[PDB]
Amino acid sequence: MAKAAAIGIDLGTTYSCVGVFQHGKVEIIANDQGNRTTPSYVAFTDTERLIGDAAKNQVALNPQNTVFDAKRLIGRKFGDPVVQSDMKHWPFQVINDGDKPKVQVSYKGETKAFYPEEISSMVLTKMKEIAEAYLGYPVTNAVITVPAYFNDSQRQATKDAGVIAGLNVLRIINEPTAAAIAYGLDRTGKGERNVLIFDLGGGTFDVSILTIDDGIFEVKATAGDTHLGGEDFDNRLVNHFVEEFKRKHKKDISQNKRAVRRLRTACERAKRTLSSSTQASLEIDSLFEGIDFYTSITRARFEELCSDLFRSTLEPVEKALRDAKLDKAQIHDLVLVGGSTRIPKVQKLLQDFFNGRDLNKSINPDEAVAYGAAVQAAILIKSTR
Ligand SMILES: Nc1ncnc2c1nc(Cl)n2[C@@H]1O[C@H](CO)[C@@H](O)[C@H]1O
Repeated sequence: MAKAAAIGIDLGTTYSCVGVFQHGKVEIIANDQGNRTTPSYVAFTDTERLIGDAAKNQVALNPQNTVFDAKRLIGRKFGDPVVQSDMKHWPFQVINDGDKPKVQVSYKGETKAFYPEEISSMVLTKMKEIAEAYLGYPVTNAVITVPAYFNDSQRQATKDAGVIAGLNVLRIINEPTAAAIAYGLDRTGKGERNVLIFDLGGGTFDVSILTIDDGIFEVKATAGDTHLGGEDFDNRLVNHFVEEFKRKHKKDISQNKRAVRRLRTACERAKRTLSSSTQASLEIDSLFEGIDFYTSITRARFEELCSDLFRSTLEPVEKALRDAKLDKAQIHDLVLVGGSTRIPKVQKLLQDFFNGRDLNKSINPDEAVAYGAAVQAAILIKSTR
């Protein structure tokens, strides 16, 4: 029943996803708001603790007590130059508890501090409760994914997050391995297979090169930009619309925090529309000083605004190929991971770099990692019996 059931969790920097393999198919489980992915946000308020969508929706009104990016802190020391650099950009407080970072917040009127693994365990508890509500019984066995470059301390702290959440962690697997499992790239019989995973998320970009030799996976190279993602494209749309508002009304909205956030969420939505339409419309009632902002943007203008950012994704691909000591023609499969890989210009640039090659993209790229983890979780729980 429950002891023979296992879930696959994609614990992401910005979004998390949960899948289950049953009756020969993977089901990506929708949350109570109908969404197949849940924001990796935890809000601490005057009355409650919010997790996910409800936490992301109140981030504007409560920025000091809304924690996100815990995956950037997990398994790291306070003194780490990565932690020190990132701290300068977060609205929540990060403190030092014996060379270990803790996030300090106000909760139910009291000052409380949390380890990154306690924050990630609250996100994991939510994913577990989403699967339980879908299945009708508690599920405790789980496969949790991590980036391929995570060291032993980061993998251990992720496993500890799973323990705190009440999960029996069957295995911690690399995100590119879960993606290659989703496409069945480990069931191609004999002979070594070279796979490139192109992972463009909300706040991070990762390129991974894997060799699959008779079922066994081997990471040959990892490259990327930890500070490049979908949110940088939204910001380029934001800057354009602020300059367009200035040309039409002779008014600068940039300093008005409410006007910029409403513009930012509308730009995120418009960006997603531009993936399947050649134009998107913004309809913001009373954006600034009672002025409605009713405009449109073509896909051509959006591609111009983000041109330099899209082209920059090809340097880590070249870097990963040189590190792996492989030429383009030696790569058997190209796999797309992350919601931003849906952008037609991103697919066009990657396909042209690989000489007109076909891309593996039939599985929702924001769900491919949870899909593969759910498959691995089923295989692992069966062998356990
Ligand atoms: N259809 C889409 N076209 C463009 N960007 C998309 C799309 N879907 C998502 Cl999600 N994203 C972005 O992916 C990230 C999450 O994986 C977010 O930045 C989201 O906007």
